[PDB]
Amino acid sequence: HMASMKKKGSVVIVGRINLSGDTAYAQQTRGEEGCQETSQTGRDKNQVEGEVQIVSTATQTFLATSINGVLWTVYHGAGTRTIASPKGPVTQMYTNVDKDLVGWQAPQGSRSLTPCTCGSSDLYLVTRHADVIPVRRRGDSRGSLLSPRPISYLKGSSGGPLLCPAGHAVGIFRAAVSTRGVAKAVDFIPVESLETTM
Ligand SMILES: COc1ccc2nc(C)c(O[C@@H]3C[C@H]4C(=O)N[C@]5(C(=O)NS(=O)(=O)C6(C)CC6)C[C@H]5/C=C\CCCCC[C@H](NC(=O)OC5CC(F)(F)C5)C(=O)N4C3)nc2c1
Ligand SMILES: [Zn+2]
Repeated sequence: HMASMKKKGSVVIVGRINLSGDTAYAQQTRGEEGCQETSQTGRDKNQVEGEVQIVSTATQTFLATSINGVLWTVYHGAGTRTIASPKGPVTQMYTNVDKDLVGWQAPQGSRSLTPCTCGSSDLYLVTRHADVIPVRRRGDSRGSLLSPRPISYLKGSSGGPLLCPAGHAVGIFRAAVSTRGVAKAVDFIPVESLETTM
């Protein structure tokens, strides 16, 4: 019935990948209970830091990456959802289901990566567990893992960054190419698609 139709909650920042120092490690900033509450209200007073956020809905968890003042993530994680923020839910600034890409204004306190201009093919994928995985670029939107891994190790890292040697954003992790459950290559949204959308 119309009176009973419910609302999907907002995406919620529940942690971050710390790349500040010499060692990368994940930090959680909100537990499940607070996450559920924050997703319903859309009101998130937590301080935000860093470039790579860990984000969750009521049913999924993935990553979000700030590039040039926009917090980017994948449509198959976020859908058309708002993101929780100190002033309430924030509507998506970008939505492209054809690229599996969405974006919101980057939260106050976040740091943005700058798009890569090096043209280098030696990349590094950052996972939700703060693993930094060497990836060789194989195409506009493909890269091969130098050391293959079960897909289990990549699950939940969509929306994370592929970086160049200089630490620039090369793309947003979108999908894993696997055979027999072993991930051999990754599919990603090139940063140029982002720069075009912007
Ligand atoms: C509904 O609207 C839309 C619109 C456009 C969409 N466009 C894409 C490409 C897509 O793909 C889905 C989701 C994605 C995925 O699971 N992404 C990662 C992830 O972690 N998600 S996640 O965080 O856990 C989660 C669900 C958000 C919470 C990183 C991968 C890690 C492990 C996956 C293993 C099993 C899956 C292997 C699979 N493989 C593959 O499809 O490869 C091919 C794409 C190609 F290049 F053509 C070849 C794969 O990767 N996906 C399947 N859904 C779309 C949906
Ligand atoms: Zn670069």
